[PDB]
Amino acid sequence: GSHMATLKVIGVGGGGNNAVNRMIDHGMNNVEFIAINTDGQALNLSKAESKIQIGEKLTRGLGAGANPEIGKKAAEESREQIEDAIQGADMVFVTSGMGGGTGTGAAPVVAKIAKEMGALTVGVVTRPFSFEGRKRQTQAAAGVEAMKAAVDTLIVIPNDRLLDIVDKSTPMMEAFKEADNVLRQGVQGISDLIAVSGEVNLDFADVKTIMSNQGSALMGIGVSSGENRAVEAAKKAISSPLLETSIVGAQGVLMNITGGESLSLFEAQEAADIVQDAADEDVNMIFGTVINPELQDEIVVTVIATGF
Ligand SMILES: Nc1nc2c(ncn2[C@@H]2O[C@H](COP(=O)(O)OP(=O)(O)O)[C@@H](O)[C@H]2O)c(=O)[nH]1
Ligand SMILES: [Ca+2]
Repeated sequence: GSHMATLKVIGVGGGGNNAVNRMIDHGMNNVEFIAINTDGQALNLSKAESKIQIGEKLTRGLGAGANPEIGKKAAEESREQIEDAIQGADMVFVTSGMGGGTGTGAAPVVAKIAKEMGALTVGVVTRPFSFEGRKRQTQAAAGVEAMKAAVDTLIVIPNDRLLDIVDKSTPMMEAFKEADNVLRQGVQGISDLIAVSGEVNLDFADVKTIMSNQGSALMGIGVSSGENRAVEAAKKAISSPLLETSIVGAQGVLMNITGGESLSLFEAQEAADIVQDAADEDVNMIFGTVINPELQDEIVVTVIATGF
């Protein structure tokens, strides 16, 4: 009697659906993708197997014209279709760009529906670039607050952080792929945790304990080899330049270390200590270990931090 958790990733609005499209291209297994949009033109280009056009009577098939009230009403008008799409989910990631009309207004409705169905509900959203102006930022902030009230856990990516990782020539689409990686690697990290029985095993119940009704979250993965690999991988897992919520102040952590047969007890301690020292709190750790004999010198550290 084993459990196989059903994970769904739901893009809401333009940015959320483009993140979904790029995740589908990258390849993702045992995850169902759902695309939700008012904009029928964009929805027709989605690569997701489940598409939900919301608000057609309201927008005549256009987007929401930057009006979050239209996104919200569109989603409410389509509650039954959204429910049907979520059915069966054990975990739902709702991804959306805040500041426009559809994501800002509809993404919190989608998240609330998922949570009401008992699914562990994680939001992964962007805040707009400052160059998009104060009004867009203020609308986005109201969306972020509505998301907080509707999810178990929330990861916010301020788009301005992308300006910290580009040079003057980095293509915009390349920068967007870096933001996509936050979602994709968090999903993959949970998927991998569920699929393998670890030598010290963590499972979906541990994910639920760390993430259910917690507020802000960090989800990261680090990979390193050679000398100091465990410390370096742990540092990478907790240190993304793109996150509003850093590791500092976390009081709950799920941490998994995967390595080959050379994985040492000492380096597992070193990695665990990096995470708790950076948190600078009494951290309640759920610690796991997977020995993958295919691996030679690589170590992979996965962190989920909550409790801020
Ligand atoms: N990082 C990232 N941000 C995006 C992307 N598309 C849109 N955005 C951001 O998301 C916000 C809302 O845009 P959009 O999702 O198209 O609006 P909506 O469809 O009305 O929800 C914009 O103001 C941008 O800050 C994307 O592909 N990547
Ligand atoms: Ca497992």
